[PDB]
Amino acid sequence: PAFRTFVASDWGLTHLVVHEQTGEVYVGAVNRIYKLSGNLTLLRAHVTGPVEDNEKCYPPPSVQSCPHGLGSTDNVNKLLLLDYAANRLLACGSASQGICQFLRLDDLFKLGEPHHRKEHYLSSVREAGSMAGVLIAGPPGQGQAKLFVGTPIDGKSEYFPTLSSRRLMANEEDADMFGFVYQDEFVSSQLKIPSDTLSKFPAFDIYYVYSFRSEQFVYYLTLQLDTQLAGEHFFTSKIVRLCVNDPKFYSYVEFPIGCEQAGVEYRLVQDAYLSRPGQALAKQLGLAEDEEVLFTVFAQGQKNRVKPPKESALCLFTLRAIKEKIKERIQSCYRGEGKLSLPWLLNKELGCINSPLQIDDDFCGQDFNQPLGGTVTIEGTPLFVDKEDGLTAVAAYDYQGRTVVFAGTRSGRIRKILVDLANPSGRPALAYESVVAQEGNPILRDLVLSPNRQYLYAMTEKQVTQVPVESCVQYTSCELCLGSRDPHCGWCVLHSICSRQDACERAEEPQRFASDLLQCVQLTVQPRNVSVTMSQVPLVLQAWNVPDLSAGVNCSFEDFTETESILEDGRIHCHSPSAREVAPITQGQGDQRVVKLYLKSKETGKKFASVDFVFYNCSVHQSCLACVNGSFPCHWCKYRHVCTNNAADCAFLEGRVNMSEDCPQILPSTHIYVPVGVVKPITLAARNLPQPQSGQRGYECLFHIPGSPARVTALRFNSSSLQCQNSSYSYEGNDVSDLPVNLSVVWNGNFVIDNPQNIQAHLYKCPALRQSCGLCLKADPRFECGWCVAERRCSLRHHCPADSPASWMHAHHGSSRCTDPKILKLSPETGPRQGGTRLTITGENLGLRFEDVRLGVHVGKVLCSPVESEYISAEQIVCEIGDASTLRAHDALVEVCVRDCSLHYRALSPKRFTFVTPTFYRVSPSRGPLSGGTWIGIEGSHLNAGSDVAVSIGGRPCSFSWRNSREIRCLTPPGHTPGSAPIVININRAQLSNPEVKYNYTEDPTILRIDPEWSINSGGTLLTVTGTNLATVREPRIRAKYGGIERENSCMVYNDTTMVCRAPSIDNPKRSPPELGERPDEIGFIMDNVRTLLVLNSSSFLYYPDPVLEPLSSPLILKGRNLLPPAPGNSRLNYTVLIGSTPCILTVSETQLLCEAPNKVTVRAGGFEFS
Ligand SMILES: *[C@@H]1O[C@H](CO)[C@@H](O[C@@H]2O[C@H](CO)[C@@H](O[C@@H]3O[C@H](CO[C@H]4O[C@H](CO)[C@@H](O)[C@H](O[C@H]5O[C@H](CO)[C@@H](O)[C@H](O)[C@@H]5O)[C@@H]4O)[C@@H](O)[C@H](O[C@H]4O[C@H](CO)[C@@H](O)[C@H](O)[C@@H]4O)[C@@H]3O)[C@H](O)[C@H]2NC(C)=O)[C@H](O)[C@H]1NC(C)=O
Ligand SMILES: *[C@H]1O[C@H](CO)[C@@H](O[C@@H]2O[C@H](CO)[C@@H](O[C@@H]3O[C@H](CO[C@H]4O[C@H](CO)[C@@H](O)[C@H](O[C@H]5O[C@H](CO)[C@@H](O)[C@H](O)[C@@H]5O)[C@@H]4O)[C@@H](O)[C@H](O[C@H]4O[C@H](CO)[C@@H](O)[C@H](O)[C@@H]4O)[C@@H]3O)[C@H](O)[C@H]2NC(C)=O)[C@H](O)[C@H]1NC(C)=O
Ligand SMILES: *[C@@H]1O[C@H](CO)[C@@H](O[C@@H]2O[C@H](CO)[C@@H](O[C@@H]3O[C@H](CO[C@H]4O[C@H](CO)[C@@H](O)[C@H](O)[C@@H]4O)[C@@H](O)[C@H](O[C@H]4O[C@H](CO)[C@@H](O)[C@H](O)[C@@H]4O)[C@@H]3O)[C@H](O)[C@H]2NC(C)=O)[C@H](O)[C@H]1NC(C)=O
Ligand SMILES: *[C@@H]1O[C@H](CO)[C@@H](O[C@@H]2O[C@H](CO)[C@@H](O[C@@H]3O[C@H](CO[C@H]4O[C@H](CO)[C@@H](O)[C@H](O[C@H]5O[C@H](CO)[C@@H](O)[C@H](O)[C@@H]5O)[C@@H]4O)[C@@H](O)[C@H](O)[C@@H]3O)[C@H](O)[C@H]2NC(C)=O)[C@H](O)[C@H]1NC(C)=O
Ligand SMILES: *[C@@H]1O[C@H](CO)[C@@H](O[C@@H]2O[C@H](CO)[C@@H](O[C@@H]3O[C@H](CO)[C@@H](O)[C@H](O[C@H]4O[C@H](CO)[C@@H](O)[C@H](O)[C@@H]4O)[C@@H]3O)[C@H](O)[C@H]2NC(C)=O)[C@H](O)[C@H]1NC(C)=O
Ligand SMILES: *[C@@H]1O[C@H](CO)[C@@H](O[C@@H]2O[C@H](CO)[C@@H](O[C@@H]3O[C@H](CO)[C@@H](O)[C@H](O[C@H]4O[C@H](CO)[C@@H](O)[C@H](O)[C@@H]4O)[C@@H]3O)[C@H](O)[C@H]2NC(C)=O)[C@H](O)[C@H]1NC(C)=O
Ligand SMILES: *[C@@H]1O[C@H](CO)[C@@H](O[C@@H]2O[C@H](CO)[C@@H](O[C@@H]3O[C@H](CO)[C@@H](O)[C@H](O)[C@@H]3O)[C@H](O)[C@H]2NC(C)=O)[C@H](O)[C@H]1NC(C)=O
Ligand SMILES: *[C@@H]1O[C@H](CO)[C@@H](O[C@@H]2O[C@H](CO)[C@@H](O)[C@H](O)[C@H]2NC(C)=O)[C@H](O)[C@H]1NC(C)=O
Ligand SMILES: *[C@@H]1O[C@H](CO)[C@@H](O)[C@H](O)[C@H]1NC(C)=O
Ligand SMILES: *[C@@H]1O[C@H](CO)[C@@H](O)[C@H](O)[C@H]1NC(C)=O
Repeated sequence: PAFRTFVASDWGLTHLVVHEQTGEVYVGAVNRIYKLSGNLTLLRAHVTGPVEDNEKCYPPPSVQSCPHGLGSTDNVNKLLLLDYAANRLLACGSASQGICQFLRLDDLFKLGEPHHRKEHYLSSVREAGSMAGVLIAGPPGQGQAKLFVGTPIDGKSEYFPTLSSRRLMANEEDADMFGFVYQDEFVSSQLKIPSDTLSKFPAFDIYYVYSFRSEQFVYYLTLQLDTQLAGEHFFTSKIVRLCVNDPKFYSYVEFPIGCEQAGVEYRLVQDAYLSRPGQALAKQLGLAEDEEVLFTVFAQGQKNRVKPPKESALCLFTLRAIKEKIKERIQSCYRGEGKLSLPWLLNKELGCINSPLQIDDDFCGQDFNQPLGGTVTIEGTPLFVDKEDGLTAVAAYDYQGRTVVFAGTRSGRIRKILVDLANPSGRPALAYESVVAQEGNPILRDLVLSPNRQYLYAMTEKQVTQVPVESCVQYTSCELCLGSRDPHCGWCVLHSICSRQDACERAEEPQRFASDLLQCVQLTVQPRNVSVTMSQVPLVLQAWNVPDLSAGVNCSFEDFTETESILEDGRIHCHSPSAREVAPITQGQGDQRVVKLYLKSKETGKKFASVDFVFYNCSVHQSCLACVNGSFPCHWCKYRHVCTNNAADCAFLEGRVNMSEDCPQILPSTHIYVPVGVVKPITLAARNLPQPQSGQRGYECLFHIPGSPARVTALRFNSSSLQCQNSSYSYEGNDVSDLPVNLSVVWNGNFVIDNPQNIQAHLYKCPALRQSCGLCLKADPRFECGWCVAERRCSLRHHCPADSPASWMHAHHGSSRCTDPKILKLSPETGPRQGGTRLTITGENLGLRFEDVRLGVHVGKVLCSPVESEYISAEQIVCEIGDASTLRAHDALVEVCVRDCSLHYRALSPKRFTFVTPTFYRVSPSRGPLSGGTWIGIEGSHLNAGSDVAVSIGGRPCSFSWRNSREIRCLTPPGHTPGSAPIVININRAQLSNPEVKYNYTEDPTILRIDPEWSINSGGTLLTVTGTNLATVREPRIRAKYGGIERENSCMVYNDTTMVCRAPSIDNPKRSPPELGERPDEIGFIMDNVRTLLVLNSSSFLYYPDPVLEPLSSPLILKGRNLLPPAPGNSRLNYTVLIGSTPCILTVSETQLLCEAPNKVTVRAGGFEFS
């Protein structure tokens, strides 16, 4: 569905109201007043707006000339009131000292607009909604129609009354309009602001928010100023009341109003709405039918009426309770107690006069003790509190007793609240939230339910929106319908839809309509699971919370089939579809198809109740495991090798599989080892292997080798063992020694027995991977594969001739020395004399255990201790070299003795290991900031030696980058205290020092001045920067943060104090700098780890928008915008206008460039160029 809507094409909207007969919607706006249909189509548009005028002018230009300058200004609709009696609309504007309009009801024809007399003027105030009031009428000939109206005054105390009682004549042209009900030279039916109270408190004013007629009175919810709370402005939200029949204005009352939530004050009215409570809230709030109630909205505190806080609270007042607070206060002043206490009205406090009277609710005020205030602030019952999104508006209504509340939000959202304090629940609960102007257009106070009370017109700054009170049809399921709780919604069982009682046909009958989730349609089928192969199966259906279906019912499995059913007891009996019908469904979905079996009612003809119904298919299972150990009742036939539901369809009795453990499967043994090109049998074990029956062949082993697949026939010895016959196998590659191969055991040609563990045959080759004795004895003792001296190759005893009783050698337990060790290459080629180096030797024919190579390794004379974990047997030794300080040699060859330094069992390295002692002499900055982060370049000799390197400045470690013969480059850590620091480099067990080469911690560079204090949006101009220690940073750069973007640019250092920098581009398509200029969010410099320089607090650097220049003996004149910026001091751009290469002498002006020419033209200023 879509929300019916009226969009405000050009201007903001201010007020909305609904005609109780028609449902036409009238809409007050700035410069416009619209008539709209119930579904928000435009019906008529009145122009009321842009008027040539001025607020300062009294009587507006129409009546008298004003010396103040006039301008086309907007006319804001301040007020809107339906006068049904005189078939019209009072449409009160502003911007003419507040003259009022009369528009005819059905066409908006201006009937009248009185503006001659002073009463025809209402207020200068140009603010929308700060005004309110009520229209009240009697029959024609009797006491005529009156308007009670409050407005702000703006300090124009003597021009306008804030509250007034005014006359509404039947002729709109009649001059008597908006005249006071009773005017006297002593007392008029109006209430003015006293001049003395405006002198004392400068801009006190009364803003009228909401207003309503009740029984015989007229109430107003108001906002006022600090008068006992010159200083600052703080507001107090109050209730006002008058008797309708009090021309003298003596009935005026004024009590402060608000409410508190866990010690948090809410004292600013944003809206209100008088309503009924209906049977529900009335009863447990203790009220009579026609007793009224007032829903309200307050913001937190007493601050900023112009822009209130998010924190907002919906409170409640029963009018009987406000009536009692007023009666209680009057029966109190008529006891003579205290003062009247009304600051803004009576500055000097007059006292309460005692008198004997019958104080009633009918009391309409008397001559003495006059207009009076209120001491005890009236507290309201809180209901719902929003903390992240401020309430703005409210309405409410009676629905079948339960009291529904509507609440606008700053976001453009409406809340639908059941108030349940008087209802059973713990506290009043939100039911639902809805969207109007999602982008964040706030909802306005004027929020009216339609006449039929089916919709709720919700107004924003920019759009009216028809939001339905009931729209239960968005609810798809009984479970969600009654789950939303918004009380209009019930499940109309047989129509399977969610809607109100009056909308569900026959709802009054038993079980036809559901209102509590427990009434939900609940359905079950006895034979939940039915096989594809079955047909017309009898099923029984149990359903609860369903009306009398003696009308008739059909079963529809989905929109595929439909079978007739008959009714007995509390059960429904229908049949499954035919095999002819069932399979059209199940085709494609294979294993099973869960299908939603519905009930189609004969009365409605709509599916309402559902169940999970399963269509299972046994035959499509193509293995025992899937068949039995699946999820369903399926039987496997060992012998036919087919899955089916029927026991009898099996071959015969003793071939039925019902249990998963009884399935034909191959069991594992310890791994199947198969050498290539060797005649071997492969015995297998298994379980429940079938005796092949009539017309059935025997067993075979099929090997799935990509190169060659072998078919070898086998013998089944019993139900538990197999064996493929003597054969040899191969694969073409010689690429991988150990190849695992999928094998399938077949019988009768194509029946493959199940292989759960997925047992494989490993085809291994006596080595196509190992041409070294050490590699063979390295591999599995299982393979039986071993090294054969004479051949110079490696194969089994089987494949190698015994010319000697010990000609074939196998690693017995690894106690097998292996001949002629050889070293290929070793890493680190160089090392420190001190030792500690990890030598990484890689050979081919080494020892097979660690404890023989340990003690064997030596570097010339120097004892080398080998490492266990890092040793890879007969391929690689990792060894730690000892102290070589005492060695005379500079370089020595590496030696391994396998176990004993025997003459055949020794290896010597092809090239030799070199000992050096690295030294360093210079550092390439010798200075750097205390924070660190400096790129250091240590120069020396032999710096690339050994394994590990660690550089320590002041004991603290340097972050290493890269190493060289001649250089070590690392990044400096933070220094503790500024000044000279030791540089310690340790390579393995060698720790080299130099006290002549030190590092000097500085002092951190500083930034003092940037000279020009500005640049343009694209940047690129020269900046003459000054500071200290600038030569100690090799690559400094400028940083600037504009908006959400951060950008950087380069610098060129000259002195320790001077630097030229190219200004950073801030080019943002989101924000452009103004003509006036703008500071960046951040500005600074990136200098290593000195982070205090990244953000400059004191900087006044400005960014102007991207010079503008216009193209095509007398001098050159070049015109354009943005040539000169509004910069502090003298400082301006050094412009140079050039011709091919020759610069000119020019005088620069704000719009023009005065170059001088003797008769390709380029203009330069910093990093800027244009032709
Ligand atoms: C429950 O589930 C079962 C199994 O999943 C469904 O039964 C299948 O029905 C469909 C028909 O729509 C079959 O698919 C078609 O197969 C034919 C050729 O089938 C041949 O190959 C089979 C596969 O090995 C083999 O089983 C067949 O032998 C059977 O039939 C004989 C005689 O009745 C019987 O004695 C045997 O015991 C077997 O039962 C047969 O040799 C093929 O023409 C189709 O392929 C074409 O279309 C596809 C898709 O467009 C396309 O990709 C191809 O290129 C080709 O053009 C098609 O695949 C399927 O074979 C049946 N399954 C089995 C095991 O037989 C069935 O939906 C459900 N059962 C019921 C009762 O509803
Ligand atoms: C290290 O190197 C840096 C930059 O490389 C040096 O900074 C500059 O030094 C030179 C001298 O070596 C100075 O140039 C001289 O300027 C004067 C006239 O100054 C006027 O013109 C300037 C250039 O347009 C302008 O910036 C000046 O504005 C400054 O002063 C105002 C007001 O006091 C101040 O508010 C600003 O902040 C500016 O700082 C000013 O209007 C000129 O007379 C010199 O000419 C002489 O020298 C040349 C060459 O030797 C010779 O040929 C002539 O005959 C003549 O005798 C010269 O052009 C420049 O002022 C320095 N820049 C700054 C920003 O101060 C820096 O001095 C070196 N540092 C160290 C520690 O050694
Ligand atoms: C289903 O059918 C399967 C397969 O047909 C049977 O499995 C066989 O079980 C028997 C036990 O009866 C196993 O027989 C044993 O074989 C050993 C032979 O290994 C040697 O083979 C060759 C040639 O002799 C040598 O070169 C090689 O070096 C091996 O050493 C014998 O050593 C065993 O004999 C020992 O046990 C018996 C009985 O206790 C004693 O009498 C002997 O003195 C001796 O101690 C033994 O005979 C045979 O390996 C299995 N077959 C296969 C093919 O592997 C199942 O028994 C049967 N299952 C059921 C439930 O009925
Ligand atoms: C497929 O659909 C069928 C619909 O028929 C579902 O079957 C029902 O499954 C549930 C459990 O999953 C059973 O509920 C249990 O009942 C137990 C008591 O069982 C006895 O009483 C049964 C009814 O009175 C009776 O059917 C049953 O006899 C069965 O066993 C006999 C011996 O094996 C066999 O010969 C008969 O044919 C028959 O099948 C017992 O005497 C109780 O102890 C449990 O706590 C539980 O409540 C239903 O009884 C099943 N209904 C039937 C008619 O058997 C089935 O769930 C669906 N399959 C899947 C996978 O979802
Ligand atoms: C102005 O607003 C009015 C209402 O304020 C509105 O006119 C109404 O439209 C509704 C439908 O939106 C109509 O209600 C129909 O009543 C007839 C019986 O006479 C039914 O046959 C209709 O049922 C149909 O629609 C159902 C729901 O979509 C279907 O389930 C069903 O199969 C039928 O097709 C329906 O209930 C109604 O005619 C008027 N209301 C009145 C009082 O006449 C309209 O949307 C707005 N018009 C304009 C010009 O802006
Ligand atoms: C509840 O269930 C009952 C019984 O299960 C079911 O009755 C069905 O009624 C339809 C008529 O609506 C029957 O279909 C007819 O059968 C004749 C042959 O005898 C066909 O030639 C007709 O089919 C034509 O029309 C179809 C629909 O327009 C087309 O799809 C088709 O191409 C043909 O032109 C005709 O429809 C049907 O035989 C019975 N069902 C059975 C199982 O016999 C009924 O739907 C349900 N009852 C109610 C009141 O809804
Ligand atoms: C040797 O056998 C192995 C294992 O049987 C084969 O590898 C894998 O085979 C399995 C079948 O069990 C495949 O798994 C499948 O996964 C999908 C997941 O979407 C699932 O839907 C299927 O039901 C099935 O279980 C798997 O794809 C396959 N592996 C690869 C990488 O394809 C292997 O194919 C055999 N080797 C050769 C050379 O054929
Ligand atoms: C066959 O069914 C068995 C028994 O139900 C399944 O056994 C599972 O085995 C794993 C071990 O791999 C256990 O951790 C699970 O707890 C077992 N599951 C259950 C439910 O008992 C097995 O998954 C099924 N196998 C196949 C191939 O379908
Ligand atoms: C072949 O297998 C048979 C039976 O297992 C056995 O007697 C014979 O030793 C095997 N022959 C060869 C050459 O391996
Ligand atoms: C270290 O640097 C500081 C600040 O630049 C300097 O004053 C001091 O002389 C330097 N120390 C040495 C030993 O040169």
